[PDB]
Amino acid sequence: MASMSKVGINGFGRIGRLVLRRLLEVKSNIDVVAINDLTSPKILAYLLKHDSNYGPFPWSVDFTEDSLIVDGKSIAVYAEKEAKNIPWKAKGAEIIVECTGFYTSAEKSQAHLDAGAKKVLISAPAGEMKTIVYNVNDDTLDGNDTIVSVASSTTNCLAPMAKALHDSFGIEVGTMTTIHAYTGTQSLVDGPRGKDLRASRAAAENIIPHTTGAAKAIGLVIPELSGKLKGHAQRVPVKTGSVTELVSILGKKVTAEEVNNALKQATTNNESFGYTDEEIVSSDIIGSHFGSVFDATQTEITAVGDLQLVKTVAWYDNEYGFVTQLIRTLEKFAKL
Amino acid sequence: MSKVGINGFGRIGRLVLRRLLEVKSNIDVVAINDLTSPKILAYLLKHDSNYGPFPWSVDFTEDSLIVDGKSIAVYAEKEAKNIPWKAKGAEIIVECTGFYTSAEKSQAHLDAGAKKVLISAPAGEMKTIVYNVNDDTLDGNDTIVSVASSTTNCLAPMAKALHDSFGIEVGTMTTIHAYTGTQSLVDGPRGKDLRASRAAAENIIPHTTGAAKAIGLVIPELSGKLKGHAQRVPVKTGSVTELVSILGKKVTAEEVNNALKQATTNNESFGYTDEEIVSSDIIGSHFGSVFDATQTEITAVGDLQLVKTVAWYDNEYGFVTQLIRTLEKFAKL
Amino acid sequence: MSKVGINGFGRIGRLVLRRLLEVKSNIDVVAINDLTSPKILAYLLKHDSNYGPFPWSVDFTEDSLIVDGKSIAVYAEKEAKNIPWKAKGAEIIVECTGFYTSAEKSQAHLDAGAKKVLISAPAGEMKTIVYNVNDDTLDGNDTIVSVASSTTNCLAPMAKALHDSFGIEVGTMTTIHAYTGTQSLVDGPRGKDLRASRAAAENIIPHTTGAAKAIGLVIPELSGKLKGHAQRVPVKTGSVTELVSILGKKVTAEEVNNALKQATTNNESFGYTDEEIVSSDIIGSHFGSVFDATQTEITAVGDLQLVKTVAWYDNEYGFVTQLIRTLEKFAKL
Amino acid sequence: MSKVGINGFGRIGRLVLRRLLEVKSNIDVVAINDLTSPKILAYLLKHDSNYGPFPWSVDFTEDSLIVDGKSIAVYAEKEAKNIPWKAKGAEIIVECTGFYTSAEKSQAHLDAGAKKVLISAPAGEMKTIVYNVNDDTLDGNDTIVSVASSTTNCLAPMAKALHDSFGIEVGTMTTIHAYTGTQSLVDGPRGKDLRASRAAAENIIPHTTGAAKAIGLVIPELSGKLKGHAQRVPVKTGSVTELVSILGKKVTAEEVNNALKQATTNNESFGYTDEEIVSSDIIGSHFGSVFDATQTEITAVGDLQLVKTVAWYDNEYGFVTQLIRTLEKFAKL
Ligand SMILES: NC(=O)c1ccc[n+]([C@@H]2O[C@H](COP(=O)([O-])OP(=O)(O)OC[C@H]3O[C@@H](n4cnc5c(N)ncnc54)[C@H](O)[C@@H]3O)[C@@H](O)[C@H]2O)c1
Ligand SMILES: NC(=O)c1ccc[n+]([C@@H]2O[C@H](COP(=O)([O-])OP(=O)(O)OC[C@H]3O[C@@H](n4cnc5c(N)ncnc54)[C@H](O)[C@@H]3O)[C@@H](O)[C@H]2O)c1
Ligand SMILES: NC(=O)c1ccc[n+]([C@@H]2O[C@H](COP(=O)([O-])OP(=O)(O)OC[C@H]3O[C@@H](n4cnc5c(N)ncnc54)[C@H](O)[C@@H]3O)[C@@H](O)[C@H]2O)c1
Ligand SMILES: NC(=O)c1ccc[n+]([C@@H]2O[C@H](COP(=O)([O-])OP(=O)(O)OC[C@H]3O[C@@H](n4cnc5c(N)ncnc54)[C@H](O)[C@@H]3O)[C@@H](O)[C@H]2O)c1
Ligand SMILES: O=C[C@H](O)COP(=O)(O)O
Ligand SMILES: O=C[C@H](O)COP(=O)(O)O
Repeated sequence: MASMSKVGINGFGRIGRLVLRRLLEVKSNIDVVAINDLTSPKILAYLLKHDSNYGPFPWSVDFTEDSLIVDGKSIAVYAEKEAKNIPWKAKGAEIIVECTGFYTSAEKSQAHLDAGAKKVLISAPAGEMKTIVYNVNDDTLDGNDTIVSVASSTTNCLAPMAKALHDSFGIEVGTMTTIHAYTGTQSLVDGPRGKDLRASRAAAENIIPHTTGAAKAIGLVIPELSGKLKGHAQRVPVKTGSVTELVSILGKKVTAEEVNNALKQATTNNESFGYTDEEIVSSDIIGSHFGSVFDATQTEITAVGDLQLVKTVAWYDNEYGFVTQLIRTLEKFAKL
Repeated sequence: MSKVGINGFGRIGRLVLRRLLEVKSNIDVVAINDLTSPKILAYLLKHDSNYGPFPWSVDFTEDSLIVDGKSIAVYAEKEAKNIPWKAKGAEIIVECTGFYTSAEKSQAHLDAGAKKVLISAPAGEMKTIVYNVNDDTLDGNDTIVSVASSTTNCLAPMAKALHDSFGIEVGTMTTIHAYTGTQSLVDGPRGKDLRASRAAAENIIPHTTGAAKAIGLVIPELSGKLKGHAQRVPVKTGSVTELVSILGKKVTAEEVNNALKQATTNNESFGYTDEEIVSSDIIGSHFGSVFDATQTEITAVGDLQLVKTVAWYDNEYGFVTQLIRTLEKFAKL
Repeated sequence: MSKVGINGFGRIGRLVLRRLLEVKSNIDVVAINDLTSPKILAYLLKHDSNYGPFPWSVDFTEDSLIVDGKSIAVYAEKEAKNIPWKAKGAEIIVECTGFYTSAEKSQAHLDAGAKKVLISAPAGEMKTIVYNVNDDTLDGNDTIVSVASSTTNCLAPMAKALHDSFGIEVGTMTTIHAYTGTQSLVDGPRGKDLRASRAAAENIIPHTTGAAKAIGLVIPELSGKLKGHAQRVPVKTGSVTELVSILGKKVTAEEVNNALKQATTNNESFGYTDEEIVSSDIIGSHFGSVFDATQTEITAVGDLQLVKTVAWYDNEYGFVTQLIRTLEKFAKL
Repeated sequence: MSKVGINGFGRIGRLVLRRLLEVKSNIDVVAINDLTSPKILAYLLKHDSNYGPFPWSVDFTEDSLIVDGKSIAVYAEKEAKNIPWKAKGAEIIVECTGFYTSAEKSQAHLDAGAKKVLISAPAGEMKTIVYNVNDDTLDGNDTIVSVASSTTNCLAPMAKALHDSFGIEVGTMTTIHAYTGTQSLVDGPRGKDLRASRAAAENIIPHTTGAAKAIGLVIPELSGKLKGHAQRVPVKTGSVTELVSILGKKVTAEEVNNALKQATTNNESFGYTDEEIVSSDIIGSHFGSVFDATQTEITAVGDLQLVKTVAWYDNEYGFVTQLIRTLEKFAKL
């Protein structure tokens, strides 16, 4: 009848918790049987139940000394720093959803397979492996894949828009800036944050320039654009909800309307990628069930003779919206 | 001339006084006009959420402020024609209310006893000055002038240099900009601008600006060659402008930055930094604009080249420092 | 009965409609009056910075909103006496503008052909209702009624519960309160209240509230026995109230917590928690007040005892749940 | 003993150095220990989100900072017992990591060859010091001492004045407190304080503090007579403490305020205001506490009387000014 794959989550963080929320929301056939993090079940249960961005959890949440009990289903809880020591076989976890931020390579995520898992989907960029943005390149997946990435939230915002432009007009070259909600990689107060000096600064009190590979590594998702895009971010003080701008030279001359029509078609019957003509703002994207929502109000054609710059803008809930992509990619990946 | 009125003792109006005092200008602020009591303008001048305690004594009477022992009269006239500028002999008006941003509207100050007007904002087709870019275009004959937006003072110095070094054939800007008094505290009507109605401290808010569209008033060769907009975000002040240009020659990142370093050298209006700074590091800047070499980006594919150049600006104090520079000169011609 | 008009389609006005459709009220909102166009009101209704998108369809015409298929008139009359309520037979007016907070002012809606008025704010010495504290004082002869402030709906059930069980001999209240529309986005005049002139999202701002001073309107036996104020702080919504009381009885923490839990049992207005919640956990509460057992504190030396009790409340939606409970009762009398 | 080491070059550690140079102290900071490179510490000192550019020059080598042209050694030892303090002769350690908050734990600094420790936080039953309250208790043979929290530095001088003038029979404190490094940028594990795991800049978060409970260490006669806790809120620094006391005498507001004014006179640690300030007006304060006459409140029902007294504090820089006063005395015993 139905494919009932068994899933473990490594890192029950902002993304790891929303992975469970979303799986339950869509009545997915996957069963989350295990969770690994660095803390007790009490603390994970508190964090699951009460959420500063998405509000109370829509299901019952309890804990024992070794487990979460979520809508009456037990989920084992482990606390292993090192993934080779995670006992994934004890509850039969075959596809690990890897969200700790510390295993973003084939060699590192390998430890999940040494531990007895069968596959791993990485919730972040992970070098030169298969990297999937759903409804842009998920067809490249097949039965032989064992470690896969879904890139960043910014790649999931960028890829759909860039794909549509490429397919319709060509992109000669382009540059991206995402005005991006602050995340857990930043700092609450001015203090050391590894090697990235700017990341050390109080994230709710500054505009902080910040580097991102969403553009530079786009060719993993859209091969014909390898080397053609660059970009960065500015981290700003909103808790989630992000916007991505892109300034392109296209392969032909365009009008605003024409760009917008082409994107509209591309969003039609597309559960991953949305369209809006409304004068929305970042908080309106919070809880979005898209990876990306193209905003036709922000389209801008600048032109002098045959020279033409095209600016296109796309919103994304870098938290929940990404996660809806991650889950779509996970449902497909899990049944191969 | 050295007798000045401030109309609109707001964020910008109060800082104007602070900067004049700070640089010991031989300009005298003799009179102020807002919509409220001297007691409230005193509290506001004395206590600033962004820049701290006023660095001088502030006291009030029923009809005036006492600021470093100097009397400044305070009027509450909604309409500019009703302001008794003549009373204390106010010659040049610094227009910081937002309601008199045209030649015809700011004319009301002239009709009321003033000679010149300097508008703290874009003001249509009018002489519009970024200091150390086109301040040489001002003469004795000028009565009413503008110093554009803070965004224009960030963008213009950067644009001048790029144009002079390499030429800009076309370009589009985005300013990631601190929230201002034109936005809302809570979701609620704010004229026809739908986005401006949204809670400014809890949102990234796209917002129009003509800093790029009206750049031709400041840099005539760039007329019609630029476009842009803003993203208002939740910082109280401190902003940053990104320009993506197609230039007139091939360039390297080192090449772009050296030309900027050059243009910023002995330039009290336009600074340079190669440090990994952030918006709060720009608060209290004495520049109109600070080009940031660390964010320079060349995207090249063949013939085709895109060039991202980024400058910081304190949209409040920094802009003001440009406004005084422009004012001091305007008062002498 | 049945048919309702809203004056002031703001934070509270909009949420009134949302709570009404959420609970599938027989009450029918037939007209809305504000100062702006249907387009803007539609935009604001569709898109909410604190509760997300509106759960129903929202469209408009030049003179109306169309919400979940149902047409609702929009009027733009600044003086209540001119609102044409008789056109759609608006009987009960929900007064959420903040400009008609007295019997004298709100009776204008009656002059405009409404039958009753429910004011969403304190409004002097008139009937004043916190649901499930004193809604039993309502009768068929009440024509103008207040539901006080959000802060009042927070404090009252906490204080009733204390008064009944142990007695409050004297007390003082402090609410750490989300910022509102009455405060300032940037430093600038906000009437005569100096502190409210300061930037709401960048400051802790002391603020007066009448919630405790006027508590005798809801709990007569406490009249004149409480005082209090607010420290307005940078959260968009969600608030918390501390009451420090001298009781008429020696108590333990557990004893105080049992009495509160009993008072919250089967109480749709008044909730209980012993979880380590924070303000955003209350956003979207269906209660006027939620007592927090975790923060209860008994300080004693001999027979001198201080008791601190604390209650959360979503001063936007939580309060509105109370305003709608009051409204549906008002209309069946 | 003019030679000093800093452990924890964080928010407090770095401001400790800012302040010593601000007051031209003859204390000599010779070594710093933390967990990171001199590059990163130099950046953090140069550029500060709350207080802006360091007023003196800042460079670095692969094992040192160079501050105002003067060399400071930089170690990276996570266990204080391994810090080579004898290399450059650091005889007094200013312990600002938060991991050494007891005599047991800070004894390590003495094992590592230093002679005294001054802990920038509460640290159990040890000599704990609020400057201009109990710095008379410091003694030649004290080797490990505390300056408690900044909240203790806000509370204690207010309670001292009240105790001295009227007696405090019993009292309870609530501080409305800026967020700090012990909280979280996003929702996630934060040891075993559940509330501490919550986004600090998007929530009002209750949080325990022993300021009141451990006041007996600073004012022996108030031992056991106070309790309290904090509400952590989204402002970056700048905090306020409320205290509700039952006093030993019957009093008016003018009387309380006048007592407080007398205690603040010529007191470099304890300030006074009747101005209508807000939190950002305390950022940069050179007091440990500034008492605010405007929020004084007497609640009375015959015999019974509650007194609410409120004091501001810059939990970072203000506190630091007290830490430095105490350090300067300590080095001369
Ligand atoms: N905006 C976003 O938040 C966002 C969007 C897209 C992708 N991502 C990616 O997803 C991953 C997680 O992001 P996040 O914001 O949820 O981080 P987070 O800190 O919110 O969550 C990380 C979790 O992992 C745990 N952890 C840390 N090291 C661990 C280890 N060795 N083993 C097990 N658990 C460990 C932490 O306790 C925490 O609960 C990152 O790779 C990030 O780039 C984040
Ligand atoms: N804040 C910035 O970033 C910034 C930067 C550059 C330029 N400006 C420009 O300067 C002007 C003022 O900006 P702001 O941010 O200080 O605005 P603001 O809202 O802080 O201040 C406006 C002031 O003018 C007063 N006012 C309003 N109507 C008036 C009238 N009819 N007569 C007298 N006074 C009146 C208000 O009471 C207030 O004190 C605007 O045109 C704006 O575009 C602002
Ligand atoms: N936000 C809260 O926490 C809260 C909680 C409880 C009660 N209240 C009370 O509810 C009332 C409104 O609060 P709010 O936060 O919704 O205010 P708000 O400013 O969000 O909305 C007021 C609305 O009324 C409109 N308005 C102003 N003058 C008007 C007039 N003459 N005619 C018609 N409409 C007019 C405004 O345009 C706006 O849409 C106030 O009395 C307030 O005390 C507010
Ligand atoms: N910020 C305030 O409001 C405030 C006020 C008064 C007292 N304090 C106290 O002072 C101390 C520090 O507070 P803060 O806000 O500066 O914290 P912080 O996190 O900003 O500073 C801590 C510093 O210590 C370093 N550190 C951590 N572990 C270490 C170790 N094992 N060895 C050496 N260095 C280490 C960190 O890298 C960081 O630079 C705490 O005890 C705190 O209670 C803080
Ligand atoms: O305590 C007062 C109310 O809850 C909110 O008041 P306001 O919205 O009128 O400022
Ligand atoms: O009140 C200030 C305290 O001393 C600081 O507590 P903290 O350890 O959370 O910074």
